Amino acid sequence: QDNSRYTHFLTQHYDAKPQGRDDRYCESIMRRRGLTSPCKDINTFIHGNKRSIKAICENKNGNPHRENLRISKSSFQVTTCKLHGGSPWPPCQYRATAGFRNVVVACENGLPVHLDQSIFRRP
Amino acid sequence: QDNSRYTHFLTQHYDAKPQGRDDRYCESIMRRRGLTSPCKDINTFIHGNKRSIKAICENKNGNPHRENLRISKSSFQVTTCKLHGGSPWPPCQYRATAGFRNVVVACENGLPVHLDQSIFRRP
Repeated sequence: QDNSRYTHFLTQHYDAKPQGRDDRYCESIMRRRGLTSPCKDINTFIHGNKRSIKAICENKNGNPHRENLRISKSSFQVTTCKLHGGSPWPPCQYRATAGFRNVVVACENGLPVHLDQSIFRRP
Repeated sequence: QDNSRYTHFLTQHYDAKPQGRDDRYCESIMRRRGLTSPCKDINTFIHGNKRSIKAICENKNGNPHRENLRISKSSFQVTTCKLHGGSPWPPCQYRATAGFRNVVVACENGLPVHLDQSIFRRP
């Protein structure tokens, strides 16, 4: 158990320096990150440095948000990959949306351990 | 003409220190700001200091965004008032949504002169 929740976050939600944040980017990193296991219908990767993600947990770069979450004060480059086919089983075709926005995470012992995906469900 | 576009922005989109950002807040400031003229279906007020809004235009607190817009790097407390009745004519009942997010504006001669409202149309 111990700490393994943060490195799950970093594996599902952090990509430090991506190159083109396109449909093909979504498809290779979703498959490189295990998230095609069944096909995750939507998932967002945060870019930039870990230091800035991790500080959302402190009042340096964090604000309290709803019940038990935190929302960042600074904005992050983000890429949301969306399933675009109706079936959960491979092949997993993903559509990409690059964005720049602040992020809502959950913190545990001063470490991000959950990303709230609802703010990236844009209609 | 001269500068009058920025003070239109500040009049429709800036409220420095609001108290409760509730349904009744939306209704009195929409009516206090002339925006009930016919009832504007949706409008967002930014809070905090003017200095920080105005710097979105520089690369200090700004990033280039889409064709001709800028998006802020820092987040702002925001309150969106939404028309909730189907008629454009008074009485104008508004529903409020408080938020914390970065903002997309248009700049003219280093002054914000347009707020893009589409990012506040959340489904």
